[PDB]
Amino acid sequence: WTATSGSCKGRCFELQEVGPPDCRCDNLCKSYSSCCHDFDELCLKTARGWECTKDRCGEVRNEENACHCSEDCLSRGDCCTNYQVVCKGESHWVDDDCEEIKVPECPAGFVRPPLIIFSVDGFRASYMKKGSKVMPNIEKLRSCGTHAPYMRPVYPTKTFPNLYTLATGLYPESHGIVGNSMYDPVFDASFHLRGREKFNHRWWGGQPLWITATKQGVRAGTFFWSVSIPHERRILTILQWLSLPDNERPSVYAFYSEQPDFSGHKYGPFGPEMTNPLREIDKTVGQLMDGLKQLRLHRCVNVIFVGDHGMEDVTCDRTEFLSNYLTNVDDITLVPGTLGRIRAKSINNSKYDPKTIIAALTCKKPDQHFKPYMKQHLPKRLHYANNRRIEDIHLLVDRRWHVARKPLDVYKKCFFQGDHGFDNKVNSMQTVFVGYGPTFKYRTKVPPFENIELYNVMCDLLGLKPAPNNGTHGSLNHLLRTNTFRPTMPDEVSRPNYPGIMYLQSEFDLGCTCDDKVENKLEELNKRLHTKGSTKERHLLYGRPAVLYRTSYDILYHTDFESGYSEIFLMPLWTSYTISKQAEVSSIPEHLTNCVRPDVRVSPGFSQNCLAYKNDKQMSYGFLFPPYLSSSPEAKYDAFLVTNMVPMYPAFKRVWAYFQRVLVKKYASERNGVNVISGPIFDYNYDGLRDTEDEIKQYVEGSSIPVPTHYYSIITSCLDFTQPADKCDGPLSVSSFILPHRPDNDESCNSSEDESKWVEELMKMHTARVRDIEHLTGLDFYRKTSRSYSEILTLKTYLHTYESEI
Ligand SMILES: *[C@@H]1O[C@H](CO)[C@@H](O[C@@H]2O[C@H](CO)[C@@H](O[C@@H]3O[C@H](CO[C@H]4O[C@H](CO)[C@@H](O)[C@H](O[C@H]5O[C@H](CO)[C@@H](O)[C@H](O)[C@@H]5O[C@H]5O[C@H](CO)[C@@H](O)[C@H](O)[C@@H]5O)[C@@H]4O)[C@@H](O)[C@H](O[C@H]4O[C@H](CO)[C@@H](O)[C@H](O)[C@@H]4O[C@H]4O[C@H](CO)[C@@H](O)[C@H](O)[C@@H]4O)[C@@H]3O)[C@H](O)[C@H]2NC(C)=O)[C@H](O)[C@H]1NC(C)=O
Ligand SMILES: O=C(OCc1ccc(OC(F)(F)F)cc1)N1C[C@@H]2CN(C(=O)[C@@H]3CCc4[nH]nnc4C3)C[C@H]2C1
Ligand SMILES: [Ca+2]
Ligand SMILES: [Cl-]
Ligand code: NA
Ligand code: NA
Ligand SMILES: [Zn+2]
Repeated sequence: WTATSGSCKGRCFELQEVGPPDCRCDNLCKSYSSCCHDFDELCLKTARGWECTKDRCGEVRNEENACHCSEDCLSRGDCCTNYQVVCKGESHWVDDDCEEIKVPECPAGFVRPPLIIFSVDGFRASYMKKGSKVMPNIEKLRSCGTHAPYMRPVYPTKTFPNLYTLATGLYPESHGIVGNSMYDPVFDASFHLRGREKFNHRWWGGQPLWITATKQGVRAGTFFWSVSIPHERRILTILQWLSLPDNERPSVYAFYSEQPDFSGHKYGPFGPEMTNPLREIDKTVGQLMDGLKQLRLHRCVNVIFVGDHGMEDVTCDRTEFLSNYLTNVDDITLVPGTLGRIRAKSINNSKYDPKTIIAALTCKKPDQHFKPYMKQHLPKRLHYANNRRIEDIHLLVDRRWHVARKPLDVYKKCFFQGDHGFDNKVNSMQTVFVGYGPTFKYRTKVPPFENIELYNVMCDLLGLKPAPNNGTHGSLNHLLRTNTFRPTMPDEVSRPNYPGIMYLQSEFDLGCTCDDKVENKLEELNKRLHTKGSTKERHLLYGRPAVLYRTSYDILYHTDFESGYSEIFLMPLWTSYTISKQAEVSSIPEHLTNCVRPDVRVSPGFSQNCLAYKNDKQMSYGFLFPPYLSSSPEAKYDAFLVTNMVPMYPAFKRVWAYFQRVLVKKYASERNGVNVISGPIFDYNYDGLRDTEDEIKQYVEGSSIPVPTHYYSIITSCLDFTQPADKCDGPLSVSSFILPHRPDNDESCNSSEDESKWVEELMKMHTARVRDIEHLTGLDFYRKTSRSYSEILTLKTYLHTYESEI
């Protein structure tokens, strides 16, 4: 109960919340039905509207008015935003030339430039260009400030997961808001867009910007705004707050608009009805900037204009129904729409089996517009598994489509023409970023980046130490005039061994065989040099990766490749090699088909053996450096060493062989040479982090050879492709992947066809950031370049999406 007998007089939009004194006056009391009786009268005044008029100029103060045009309004800080324009002959901010803001120009007593985050729901990246004619204030922020062509949201591309990612720098799986609708089995509680439960503190993990600020002595305005408070009032409140005394004034503020998302849902992303919402948003930005200009704060405040996600065309007729696939449809619960999450309707149902469900949903229709996954098999780049609120069974839905449980759910819930929530690499889901102010750069375009990076930057903008998060701090230094964060490269934890020839052939009883025993001082001194590392400068272009955890490993040198070989995991952690544009593909000779050779630098006890592979009817083996790309017939023997071998399912060998035999050479030709680092990944607990030895759930039968969950490759070349990969003077170009190591190709519906028809599509889906691979391997790449460390960090966060231009 709320005894709302108290008063909001002098308390409107109070920053500090109240419990004991019964009545509340903050922009959140509406959501609790706990506002003072006089809240509306005192705090939501509307009289005379939102703009000054010529006749209102100089008027006597009338406290009933929504905003003021009297002479005293400026010092009081409550003028209508157009006051100086209408009454004092000033120009609107949008009509002023832009001028570089080299330094904050703030009133006396401002300790730091304030930050205002202007966030817009459903603001698709392409609106910046397509709506540019009707959005002059936003176009000025964009062209005069720092802007990306687009910003990548997190999956799912829903409002709460994204806004809370912006606030925390965390993947949804870590912050816990993994959808707009959620069931937590530990609390036995449901989170819904509508209602009370979403306000419970237990849903919201990590440390959002406002708590980071408060704990470090920096005051914050409220982030959440009640839906019925009009945008003009939201603006005027922020402007009022900015006029508070030094000791009370917040340094960080948030505005939120329900538009253009609200209209996009009803009309689609480019419905003709979409022009007006874009116009209204721009008008709100104008009121803010005019308002700042009035307060002499328009060259003081840093302003971020940011979206949560974009918007796609989706209509009722484009719905797949699980009732068309399952006979058991009433035994499951589905979280429906632009993603699917399935669990058992009842945890008492012993007959429920996720395996039969997955099978019944796999490639059953010609043009199936969703694909089923166990969550740990979803593309690693989505970081969407490590939370008990994410159901084991997930459906990735094609863009433009919906999944539902049965037709009644869709016609007894066509209204909507737009939706969002799809895979975060989908172009229509891309959103916006503009930064404008003394701390951002002037007239600067930056490459697209992910929204997980912004928390760190907002901390930099406010002088805060960020809480631990999923951004890569420093990777956005190129957005900033000053306040850059300059990290040091992490220290290597394990130094490598450099073994020479220590074992005789006969010491190895591995059950391996090779027709290699066919016999010169010219080329024998030459091969010893290669084994000492004489070609290493060619195949290790960016220095060796640092191992950031305690382990035992060897560096192994060869003519065509170098590797860091793990004595603990009995395989390389990484294998590095350069393939030039002129390089040639050769076949595996007949006498070498099933050849595996003991490596005389590495003990039998730290080697794989062929007998385990023979015994394991499910498991076969592949090579990290591809024999097909050896530089000569003599060098090819190196690719058959037991230390270059890794466990592979025959189904995965089809993918891997096509990558190695076909695609590497294709990249080398397209990119003017490529450097490749490949290796295994072990993530059995699907937390996105390197497993320790005691977390491994599968070994090659009868052995201690651990089975990877994934294979990565990092493919680097010169950004200026007129320069060969191995002779590059400037910035680099990278694409990488994390392929799931699976015993079937059920993921690829076209897989009974030639690899040329399905493998590259699989790899595109499993595209990855170098940073994703770092977390997963405990390695740190690009240690020795001539490039700035921040530039390298940006490169490590790059994701090659394979979407056409936005
Ligand atoms: C993205 O960035 C984030 C942030 O950096 C990374 O997440 C971190 O990963 C760390 C490494 O795994 C993890 O560290 C653990 O912390 C445990 C204590 O955690 C609590 O306290 C912190 C600090 O305030 C808080 O942040 C946590 O909040 C989590 O949990 C609450 C629920 O209570 C959620 O509301 C919240 O959203 C968040 O959940 C997320 O993380 C947890 C895991 O912590 C997941 O379960 C959730 O699904 C969700 O993803 C907590 O309130 C601490 O107990 C751990 O220590 C164990 O393991 C170490 C290994 O070194 C071992 O030495 C210890 O002995 C201990 O083991 C003991 O417990 C085991 C399990 O109970 C048991 O099996 C053993 O036998 C032992 O008895 C560990 O140090 C850190 O918590 C999170 N932080 C966050 C915010 O998520 C993330 O890795 C990044 N992602 C990528 C891909 O890079
Ligand atoms: O005012 C706000 O957000 C400020 C902010 C800015 C930047 C942020 O990020 C950063 F901190 F980084 F700046 C975070 C928050 N919000 C965001 C909420 C999303 N929302 C909803 O989704 C409704 C839920 C109740 C409901 N019932 N039926 N339909 C709904 C939909 C209500 C909005 C009010
Ligand atoms: Ca792991
Ligand atoms: Cl959801
Ligand atoms: Na086998
Ligand atoms: Na298939
Ligand atoms: Zn929406």
